[PDB]
Amino acid sequence: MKLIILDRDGVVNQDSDAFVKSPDEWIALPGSLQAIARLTQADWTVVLATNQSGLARGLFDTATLNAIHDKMHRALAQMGGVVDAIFMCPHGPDDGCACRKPLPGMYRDIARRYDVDLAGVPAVGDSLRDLQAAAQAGCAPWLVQTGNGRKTLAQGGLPEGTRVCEDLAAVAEQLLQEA
Ligand SMILES: [Mg+2]
Ligand SMILES: [Mg+2]
Ligand SMILES: [Zn+2]
Repeated sequence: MKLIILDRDGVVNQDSDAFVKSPDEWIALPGSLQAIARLTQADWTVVLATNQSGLARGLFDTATLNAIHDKMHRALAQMGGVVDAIFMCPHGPDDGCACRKPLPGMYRDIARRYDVDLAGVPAVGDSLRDLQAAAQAGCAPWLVQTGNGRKTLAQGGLPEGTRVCEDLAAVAEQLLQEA
């Protein structure tokens, strides 16, 4: 198999200062859905690992979150792309869970789901906590410049060997060039 793990806000869809709280607030970033479609057609398994503290904060309920992902799924499907699974942390910053990035919980759950070693698995994020979670779990971190990515890059302290791309479309192009 060829696994790739993606953060959601700031990588697939536009981040929001106010949280993404409804389907209308979920807006794909240019090229991101097409990027997923390319990887899908090249036989990659694409999985999300996303912090969704909006649930713990009571900003929206699981029905609404499922509707957001339904919107994503439909948009991707028409392009021939598929997200195989969504791993998500519903907790807030001080809720003491195992799954909130930068903890590696979700990445560990993904490894268990597919029964794989995460060595060399690309994990794409826009925030330092994405890179740290992925690196701790054994992945190869990739940082995009959408979302929080420019700030993350500027602040440094990235895991050694983190690769930097302008957006998810550029990441997919690089993976497929180097295939
Ligand atoms: Mg993000
Ligand atoms: Mg672009
Ligand atoms: Zn959690």
